[PDB]
Amino acid sequence: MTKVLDVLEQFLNYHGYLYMRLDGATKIEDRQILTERFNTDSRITVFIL
DNA sequence: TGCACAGGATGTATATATCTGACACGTGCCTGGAGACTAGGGAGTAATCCCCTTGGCGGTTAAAACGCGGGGGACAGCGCGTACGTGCGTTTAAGCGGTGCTAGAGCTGTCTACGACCAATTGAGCGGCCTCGGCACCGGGATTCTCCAGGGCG
Repeated sequence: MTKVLDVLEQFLNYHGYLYMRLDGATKIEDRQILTERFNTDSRITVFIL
């Protein structure tokens, strides 16, 4: 359920990590970019889907 | 001579007998009130089936919702003048009293077409079905149609 996603964002934001969320509420243009951004070497530890 | 008075000669509200109009009461013939027989139309039930819901997750889209620029159109202010508002005298014609009529309005027998009421047939009209040619939606392309920037012109 999507109601866990916002709570998980408030948690990951509480502990201060670098994350990116991908779900049905995003657009098509921000999808592939958030993908390649995670695949390439970066500081993002967790990727929410 | 100038003056007050006693009585007639006219008004005038005042009180009395008199003329319509409308409320009030006493009838009798077309109405209602009521009694009995028929019966089909209304109250009641047994499936039924059939479309209409129950509850809520997500993903995504098209429609709803908000936000700012400003352009033009609503809108306040104000002067003008002629178009009705207001006030006179002069006229044509309706109101109304009264009249001689009639021709059409209005209540009543005859019968006779002629439509109300009831069996027998059916065929034209209604439930069921399954197709295809007209219809729905959109590309291609030409056509028009409005928006904006000089500039030749004030």
